[PDB]
Amino acid sequence: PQITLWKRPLVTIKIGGQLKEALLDTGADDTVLEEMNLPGRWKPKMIGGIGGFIKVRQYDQILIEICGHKAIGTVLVGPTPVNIIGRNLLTQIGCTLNF
Amino acid sequence: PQITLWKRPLVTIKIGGQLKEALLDTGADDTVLEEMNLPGRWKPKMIGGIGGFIKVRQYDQILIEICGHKAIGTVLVGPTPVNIIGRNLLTQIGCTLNF
Ligand SMILES: CC[C@H](C)CN(C[C@@H](O)[C@H](Cc1ccccc1)NC(=O)O[C@H]1CO[C@H]2OCC[C@H]21)S(=O)(=O)c1ccc(CO)cc1
Repeated sequence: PQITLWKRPLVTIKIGGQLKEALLDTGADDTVLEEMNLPGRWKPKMIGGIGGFIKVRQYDQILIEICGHKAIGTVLVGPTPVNIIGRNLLTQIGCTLNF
Repeated sequence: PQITLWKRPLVTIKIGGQLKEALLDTGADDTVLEEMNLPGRWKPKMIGGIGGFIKVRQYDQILIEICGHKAIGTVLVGPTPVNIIGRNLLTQIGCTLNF
């Protein structure tokens, strides 16, 4: 589909057997999701933006479905105020910017 | 143009007569640029990101050209980690997400 930007580009995602709302975010290198108790191993990471850094848990090869489009890649989990779909997964669903 | 997302969507902007590089950021409501001198009046504002809140100077009705497309809108100036073009201007240049 085509998503205009009058409002936040929020879409439904499915990860770890849960449905959530997330931003399609061309400004994020990687995907960051609200705190959730995912199984498996993880590595600590710190990511920075406006206001400073937050601590997140990096999970690899996580399956995510975005608007019925399947993807698999790195997912960072931590105290983010919003679920953020980053370019690492946006490329996998064929998402582009157009103007 | 059509911009794929395997690299950061960085473009050249013109603001205040000066060329800069900025990130097309669909996850940003607002446009936030690194510290710089801009003509005209401004007002102190706050904006929150993934890591907390920062103080910014809000410039309204500023002329800014983004990848050859003209916009006139609000530009916030402050200690953002990178220049980001937010939805307030992405809408003006007719930018959409497509997959
Ligand atoms: C360094 C370039 C951007 C600032 C990066 N951000 C993505 C950005 O889209 C965030 C994503 C975002 C969106 C809402 C709340 C917190 C973060 N939006 C944002 O900060 O926008 C601000 C400016 O407009 C306002 O609208 C939203 C907040 C204001 S981010 O959230 O901080 C970020 C995301 C992912 C990683 C790991 O790669 C690192 C940083």
